[PDB]
Amino acid sequence: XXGXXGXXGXXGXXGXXGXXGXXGXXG
Amino acid sequence: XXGXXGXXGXXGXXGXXGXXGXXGXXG
Amino acid sequence: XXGXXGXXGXXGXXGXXGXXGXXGXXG
Repeated sequence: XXGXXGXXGXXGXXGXXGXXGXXGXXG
Repeated sequence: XXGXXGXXGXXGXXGXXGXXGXXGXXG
Repeated sequence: XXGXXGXXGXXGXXGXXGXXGXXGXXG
């Protein structure tokens, strides 16, 4: 019995940043 | 024995972008 | 055997935005 499972993990991290932009124009 | 674990992984990526914005007005 | 792994995952998303700014002044 037992065995199986394992694998997966990794990926994760990244995200964040985004937002800002807009303004400009005028002058 | 052994077995279990696995799963997880996925996600990650994204981030970056952001910043910029401001300026505009006057003229 | 097998077992272990798993974990990681999550994060991602964000990015986008940025750009714009600049312009303004004059008038």
